[PDB]
Amino acid sequence: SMSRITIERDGLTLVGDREEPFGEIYDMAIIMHGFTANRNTDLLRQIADDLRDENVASVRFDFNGHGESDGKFEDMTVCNEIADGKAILDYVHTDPHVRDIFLVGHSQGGVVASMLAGLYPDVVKKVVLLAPAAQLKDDALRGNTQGATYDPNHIPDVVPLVGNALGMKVGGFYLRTAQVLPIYEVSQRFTRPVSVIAGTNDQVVDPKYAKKYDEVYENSELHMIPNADHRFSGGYKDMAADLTAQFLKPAF
Amino acid sequence: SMSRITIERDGLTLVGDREEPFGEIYDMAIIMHGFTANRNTDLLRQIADDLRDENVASVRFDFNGHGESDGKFEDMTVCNEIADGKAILDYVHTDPHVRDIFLVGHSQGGVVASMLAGLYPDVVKKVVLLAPAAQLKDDALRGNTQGATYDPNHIPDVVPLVGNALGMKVGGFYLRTAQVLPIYEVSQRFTRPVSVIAGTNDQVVDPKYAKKYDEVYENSELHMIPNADHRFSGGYKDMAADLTAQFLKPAF
Repeated sequence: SMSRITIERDGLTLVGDREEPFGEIYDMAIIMHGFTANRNTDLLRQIADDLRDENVASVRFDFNGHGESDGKFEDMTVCNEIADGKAILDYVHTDPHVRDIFLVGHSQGGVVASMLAGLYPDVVKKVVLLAPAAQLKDDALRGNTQGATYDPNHIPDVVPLVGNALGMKVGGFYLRTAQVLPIYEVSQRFTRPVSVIAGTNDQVVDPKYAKKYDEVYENSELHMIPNADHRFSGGYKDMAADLTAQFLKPAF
Repeated sequence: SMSRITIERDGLTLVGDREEPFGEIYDMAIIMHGFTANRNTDLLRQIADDLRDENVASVRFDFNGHGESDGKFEDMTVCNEIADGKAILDYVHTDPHVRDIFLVGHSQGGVVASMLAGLYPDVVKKVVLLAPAAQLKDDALRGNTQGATYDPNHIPDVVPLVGNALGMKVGGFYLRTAQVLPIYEVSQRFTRPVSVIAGTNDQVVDPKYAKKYDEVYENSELHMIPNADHRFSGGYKDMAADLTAQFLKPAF
């Protein structure tokens, strides 16, 4: 809670945590979580700790409709998470302590990070995508979003989620905008270094989406972690976080 | 002020006016204004009055960052005006007085209306676009937005506007998202009737953009008003409003 910070976007308060190394000037990563997740998952905290140990600061915010941030979950879209992203980027870019700016996204947060970097290719220095969930578009086009089914041509107002997200309702506007989201076209505009990290045992997002990111990016590396799952659980967390810190290390 | 209504979108209050014919059930048009304009221009009020006289209700809201609505102008994007649009559409679609739903947009409001209808092609019944400002994308790609110039590959935080909008600052995120906005691709998804209205003497938006809307739409009509300007000023206001009311008339 010592690390707690907040910013505003359109009248919504976004709640985050700021982690800094010793010393008053540093590079800064913006770390983005996924669909129904929050800013304090094990993986995101591990990334932040590994970055700090590397003299790289970080902020991680709950997207609107998630965690401690304002907004109903059903009012969240990928587009207004990109807007949340833009507000965080403004906060970081105008911060007097910062040198370079990195984007790190897991799952749907990797889509937000990749599109945001495509819109700010002259400002963001590097990107790390961890199992970025570009499948969310094909999922919405098919009428199946993480097990919840619906007619993709008569999308209801809200769609009840199933499984772990039982009780939660995704907005129809989330699904309608997902169907037409130009994920790779916008993301492609980022020509600076990208590292794409994905588990060979990812059952939630087909690793072909991570492969396609690596194909369209001019300057990228692909890291397939054998046997890792979508969440990078257990021992895989350390592997994914290590690769993330590797890519963003200051090179002293 | 008797007609005054408000709704919320993401913590922002949007202020509008609701105009109803006699009788408790009616079709309902959502009327959208343009860049730096507001909900009460002569043309938009004329459209609303002509619709009312036709037994068609209407709402017209100030977009975020405009008129009496919340938000700084520099925080406005076309994407969060589409989100404003979605919130208005929810308010109309759940209103117990409403039969069918129409979208009417002038200038940038025609872009918001066309993209919103492309995202709700099963809900919106008809669309009227008045000089829709699809040029805003090419303008941002060229680095010239209504006379204000900037490097389109190093877009600053905000760009001061010139001329009538002197004192106002458009956000860099407005310009960055404008550059990649899939205007015609999303709008094309609407296969229901569209009427595209444009003045042959339009100096702000090249009428080739209105022609392209008519080409890509499956079910459209194009009305070129000889000598009319972009605002549909003076005697042209009545002509544009008449054509709008024509297209949306109930056919009794």
